[PDB]
Amino acid sequence: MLPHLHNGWQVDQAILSEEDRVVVIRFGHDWDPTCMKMDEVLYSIAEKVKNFAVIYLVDITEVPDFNKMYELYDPCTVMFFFRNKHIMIDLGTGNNNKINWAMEDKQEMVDIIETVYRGARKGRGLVVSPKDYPYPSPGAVLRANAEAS
Repeated sequence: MLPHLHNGWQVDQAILSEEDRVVVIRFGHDWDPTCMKMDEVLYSIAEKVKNFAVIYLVDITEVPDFNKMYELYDPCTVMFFFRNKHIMIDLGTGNNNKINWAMEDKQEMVDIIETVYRGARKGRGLVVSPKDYPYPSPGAVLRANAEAS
């Protein structure tokens, strides 16, 4: 049920074409153990958050274009975008550019996505969750990869 993006241009397309919702990207692999648990969460909340978030899965072997600049060295990575801008998060712990761990509670993810939506709609480049628990647009990364070669 969750859509997959099979090329770098599709990732950019997915991100460029949403004006009203957070784009949530899961960078990893369907067959990675951490991603299986994470995709379970994402899949089971996708309807709950349809009004303000859309969720895509990206295989970073099939689509490795962002591996370097988004530093996708973890097996499972979730990133948030809004109106073509990467959105940073302050959860209290962990990374600030991505969620690179398997996230147990379904409700936490829904809460984080809502936080991103709220904050990003107000023009904020970093949002801070009410609870305590570089990275340019995909277009720019694609461009930079052209220059290097």
